[PDB]
Amino acid sequence: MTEQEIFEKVKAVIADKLQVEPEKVTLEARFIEDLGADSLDTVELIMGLEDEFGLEISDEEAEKIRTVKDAVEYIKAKLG
Repeated sequence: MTEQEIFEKVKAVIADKLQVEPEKVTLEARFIEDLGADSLDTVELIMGLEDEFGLEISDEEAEKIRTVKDAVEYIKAKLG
């Protein structure tokens, strides 16, 4: 997958799980400060990424993904 295609899929997952318009899910957006994610949203977002990409993100790694960019970069690195 290209980084662009990963971004598009990540954006879709975030829009769904955090209930925000796709337009607000920019590359630098912070899940908490910019998208208002609460505790339930945080776990739903991680699981959403795991379901969409078929990967496993450890609780440790998850705690480190703060922005859309962090998610995209993490996924692109894992997938190849």
